[PDB]
Amino acid sequence: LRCMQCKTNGDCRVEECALGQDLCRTTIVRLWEEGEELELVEKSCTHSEKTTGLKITSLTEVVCGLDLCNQGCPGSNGFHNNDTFHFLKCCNTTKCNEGPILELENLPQNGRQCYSCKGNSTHGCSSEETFLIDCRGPMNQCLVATGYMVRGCATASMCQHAHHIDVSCCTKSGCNHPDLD
Amino acid sequence: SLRCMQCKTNGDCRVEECALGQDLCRTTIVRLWEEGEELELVEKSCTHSEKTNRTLSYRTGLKITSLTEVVCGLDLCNQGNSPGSNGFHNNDTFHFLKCCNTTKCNEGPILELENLPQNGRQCYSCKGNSTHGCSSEETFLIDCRGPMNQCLVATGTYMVRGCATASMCQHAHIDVSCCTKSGCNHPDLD
Ligand SMILES: *[C@@H]1O[C@H](CO)[C@@H](O)[C@H](O)[C@H]1NC(C)=O
Ligand SMILES: *[C@@H]1O[C@H](CO)[C@@H](O)[C@H](O)[C@H]1NC(C)=O
Ligand SMILES: *[C@@H]1O[C@H](CO)[C@@H](O)[C@H](O)[C@H]1NC(C)=O
Repeated sequence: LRCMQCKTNGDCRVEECALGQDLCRTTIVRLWEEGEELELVEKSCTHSEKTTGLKITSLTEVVCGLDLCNQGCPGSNGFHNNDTFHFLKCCNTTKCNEGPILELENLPQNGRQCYSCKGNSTHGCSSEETFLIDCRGPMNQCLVATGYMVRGCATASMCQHAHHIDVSCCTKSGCNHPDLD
Repeated sequence: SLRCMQCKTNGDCRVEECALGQDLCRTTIVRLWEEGEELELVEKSCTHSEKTNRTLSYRTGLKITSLTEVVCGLDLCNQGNSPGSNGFHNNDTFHFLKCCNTTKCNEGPILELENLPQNGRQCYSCKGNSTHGCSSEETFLIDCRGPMNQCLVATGTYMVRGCATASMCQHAHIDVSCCTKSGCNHPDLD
């Protein structure tokens, strides 16, 4: 028996089916969501045989203001600083949250304010380069991490272990002031 | 200031406060028709008419695709871990690599090993190591398929034999030797 074996962007063949493959199949998968319509059609040989993972998505964003400066589980946790933003979402595929992740500049701010800095203790996260920022979105705790030092806004999910490479979190505005670590 | 519907594919569909300089709302519909594929994307956003040519024009990259395939005949043996094209296809494993300039690109497919036709050449096959994996008890003759019509040997400071495309044979160097007539990569011919 010979069937059309054709994927989109795969090998499209006239195929001699294997012994025990007594059927030709054509399948049409259609998908409708907001601002997307997709139709795939595959053909192949098949046989009547009688007889769950997790998804992880991550956004990382860096902003800058100078000229041409951009050149070169079931839970979510993010950290968003004032220069860089990192969010990580993880779901069980049976019941998954496909809601999008918004970049830093689109998150509404939450009212929290935290100090922000990056780099080594003495330079980069001195209290000369450390400045207060408004937190945005779900990152409503103030975070310090050291292992080098980073400060910013964080979600509670990112504060709960706090282990090496250690993190400290606190729930009140300004609480990550540099000589309070 | 201006506010537009901002909607992406699989993304954040918002009502957006546009930037001061953004005087336009954009709606964009991209449609794609290929053999056995139809796609429609709709993205809405804020935009601005930027006048003449934007500074220091544009760029054009390279697209590179690689297929790697392993077969086995044993029971649940695929459990897990446990500007041109060149391929090598062995008897167990197949690796092909295609490279194109996006302006003139060959979107032709890469076919798995079992669907490529035999080309008539036959070469020896083994991988891994002299004592184990490329003994001449573990070295077998195989029919080559598709564009892989050369017999290849390679070794490094590990050894593999198989069928190879001329693209994979045109220089040595971790050393490679190729030959064009059947059986010529026999271990007693190195
Ligand atoms: C996902 O959730 C279902 C119940 O909702 C459970 O039976 C299944 O084992 C879960 N899978 C994973 C990978 O957590
Ligand atoms: C691609 O090829 C065209 C001519 O075929 C050439 O003008 C162009 O510069 C090439 N681009 C790259 C990135 O190689
Ligand atoms: C070949 O067998 C294993 C690798 O599969 C390795 O331990 C062994 O040392 C190799 N033989 C020689 C002579 O290196």
